Amino acid sequence: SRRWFHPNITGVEAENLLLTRGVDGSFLARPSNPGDFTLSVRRNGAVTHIKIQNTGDYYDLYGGEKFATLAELVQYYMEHHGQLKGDVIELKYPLNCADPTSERWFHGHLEKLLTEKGKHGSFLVRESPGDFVLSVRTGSKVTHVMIRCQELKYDVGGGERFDSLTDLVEHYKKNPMVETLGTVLQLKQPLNTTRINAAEIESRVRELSKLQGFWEEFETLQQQECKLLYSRKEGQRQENKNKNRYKNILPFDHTRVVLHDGDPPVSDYINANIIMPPKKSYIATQGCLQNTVNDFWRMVFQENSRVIVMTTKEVERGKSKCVKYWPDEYALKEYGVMRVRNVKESAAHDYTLRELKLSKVGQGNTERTVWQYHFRTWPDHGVPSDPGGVLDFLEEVHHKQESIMDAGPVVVHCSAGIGRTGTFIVIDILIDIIREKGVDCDIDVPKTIQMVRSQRSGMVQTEAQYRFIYMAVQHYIETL
Ligand SMILES: COc1cccc(-c2nnc3n(Cc4ccc(C(=O)N5CCC[C@H]5C(=O)O)cc4Cl)c(=O)c4ccccc4n23)c1O
Ligand SMILES: CC1(N)CCN(c2cnc(-c3cccc(Cl)c3Cl)c(N)n2)CC1
Repeated sequence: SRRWFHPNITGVEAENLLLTRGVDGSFLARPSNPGDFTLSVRRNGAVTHIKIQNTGDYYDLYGGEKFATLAELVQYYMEHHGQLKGDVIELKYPLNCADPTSERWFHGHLEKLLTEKGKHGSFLVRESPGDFVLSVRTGSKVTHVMIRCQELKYDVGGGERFDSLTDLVEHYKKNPMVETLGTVLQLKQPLNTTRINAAEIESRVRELSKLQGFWEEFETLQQQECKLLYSRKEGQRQENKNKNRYKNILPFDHTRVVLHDGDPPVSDYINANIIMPPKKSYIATQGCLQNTVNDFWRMVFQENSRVIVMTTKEVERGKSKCVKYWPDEYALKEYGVMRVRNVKESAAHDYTLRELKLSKVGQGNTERTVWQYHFRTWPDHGVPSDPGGVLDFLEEVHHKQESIMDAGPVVVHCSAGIGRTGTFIVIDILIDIIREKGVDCDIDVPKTIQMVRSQRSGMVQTEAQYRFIYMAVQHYIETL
């Protein structure tokens, strides 16, 4: 559960929530300078507020570490005590939020939708005078159950009195209401309201821009990240620790790229994950470290990748984001058992293309061209103000990949390999559907993102990137 995240509270409400309803060790997280977050913790009868910043690459906690998601941050600190501080700050008791705004089924002020979009077990909750309504589709019919709100507690007319709509919903999901004549009011899935027909994107973007709808949709997607805390054990191994750019941003074990090139102790690790929507696939990875450049080339060779997308400069804000893992133009280099030649560099307005020749030392017949698309103009913080640049680049990447018979996954990297990497990958997935199925196709932005996030932690980091994905898809349809 992610109940410790309160979307509509202020620092004062946070202080009062913790002081009157919490104990020492009680905590919550909340949004802010908008785009920022706060971890409010009770310690020795007083409330401490800790800043969490995210400009697009990772959640950066003051006096703490860098994380892929707020759920991974909270999971880590509740499990590993002494890491948050010079005195230590302990996260013991999540202070639960009763607000249903970030719930998939909660539709505030609202049968047409349930009849059109719904199926057996599709449900929603809307607001009635201070009471609520639970609308369910079964089959086929729609049944409305009234939700009474009496003294801050919710009930369906009898039985238990719930402290939140979430507790009521979860209860009647486990224990369904049965009608006298035998209809089981099964709450299988929330009604889908995010799937749109691609030709109607401008209309959805206009509605999401109204007071903003993008924030509510994004925060509801963020609330589902608690279902994605998959094991990341391999990345934690002692021998793998210095192979991670950020110690707490790790690849899921179930999708990590396993290296079999093996020099005969622990030669099978890279901080990278296969992303499936081979030739139609991606490898999402971090910017190389000096000690992972050989592993990077071993991955590229093994997976038969012919295209690399780099979405960072080597250096941003005087900080190294990715080592230069490729030779200078016309130069030849050996990176362990792999040999790379940089044949030619071509400079475009937003990017540089490097034509590389990769082969294994001692084996001539293993040579293949690897095209490196280096996007150089993405801002240091936030996202581009216009997506034309990104789209033109992605179009070029897509055509290069399409032209190469049996090419492996497209390798995509930035610094941590989750924010800009996730953004470019999601735009590419969505645009690919519009290529195949045409403008009369269905697209579901948060569905696509949730699917990518189950393959690598925190793919698509911010609300600014979320909105950029909608703008990029809108611009692609408008230029069709
Ligand atoms: C079914 O799901 C799962 C099944 C099995 C494993 C996991 C699992 N995978 N990763 C994590 N993490 C992240 C993490 C863990 C350790 C370190 C770390 O470097 N080490 C090693 C030396 C000291 C320690 C330390 O820094 O204190 C860094 C990170 Cl980021 C957690 O926090 C975590 C917390 C509660 C439960 C599982 C966790 N879990 C799992 O999710
Ligand atoms: C008004 C409201 N409270 C805010 C918007 N809203 C929704 C609904 N569903 C998703 C969704 C879709 C597919 C996968 C995943 Cl994981 C998610 Cl969470 C979403 N992001 N927002 C509807 C309710």
